[PDB]
Amino acid sequence: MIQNFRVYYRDSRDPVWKGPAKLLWKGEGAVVIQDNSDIKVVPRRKAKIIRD
Amino acid sequence: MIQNFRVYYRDSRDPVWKGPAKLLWKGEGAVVIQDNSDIKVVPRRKAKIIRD
Repeated sequence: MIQNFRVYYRDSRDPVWKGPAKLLWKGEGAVVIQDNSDIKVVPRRKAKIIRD
Repeated sequence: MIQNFRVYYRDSRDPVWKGPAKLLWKGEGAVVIQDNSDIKVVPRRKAKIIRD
């Protein structure tokens, strides 16, 4: 049950972090999120779980 | 709460279906699954929800 949680992540075109995203799937060292209208997979090592 | 469900999917190298997979995320016309030890996203139009 994920309440209001946000996630930041780095892109492959730039080691800088990217805007916040929505946390959907959560299990091993991987987290599925959604920034625009497209869901993608991001290694947990390149994502950070922030609270809202 | 996904009980025991399997999913088949076509690869981009061949329009033929691929072995069964595990159903994890389920929402819009997209379904996250896991065949080997790697989770990926597959359009619902290229996946089929089978029961186990």
